[PDB]
Amino acid sequence: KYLFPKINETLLIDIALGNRFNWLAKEQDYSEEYVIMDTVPINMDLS
Amino acid sequence: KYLFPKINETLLIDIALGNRFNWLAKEQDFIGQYSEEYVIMDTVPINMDLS
Repeated sequence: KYLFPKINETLLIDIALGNRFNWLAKEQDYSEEYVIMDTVPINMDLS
Repeated sequence: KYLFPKINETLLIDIALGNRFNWLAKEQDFIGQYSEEYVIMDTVPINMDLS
């Protein structure tokens, strides 16, 4: 009835976690970009 | 606030203790139950009177 209670193991259950998107990893150091509007060809009415 | 109290060691201090009389330790063989000893009383002489 007089001993201190003897602890013996802690563990820290731990797992890492993921992304499922890390093949989009683009590094760098407003930003914009652009595209061309279509120009369909034409009837050569040479008159 | 959520961990068990870890103790690290215990000691058990203990020292053996003597008797200071072990040169008196005579040894029997554990047979019989009575021992006995006896001396003779002293008896001084007398003057011898021939009457």
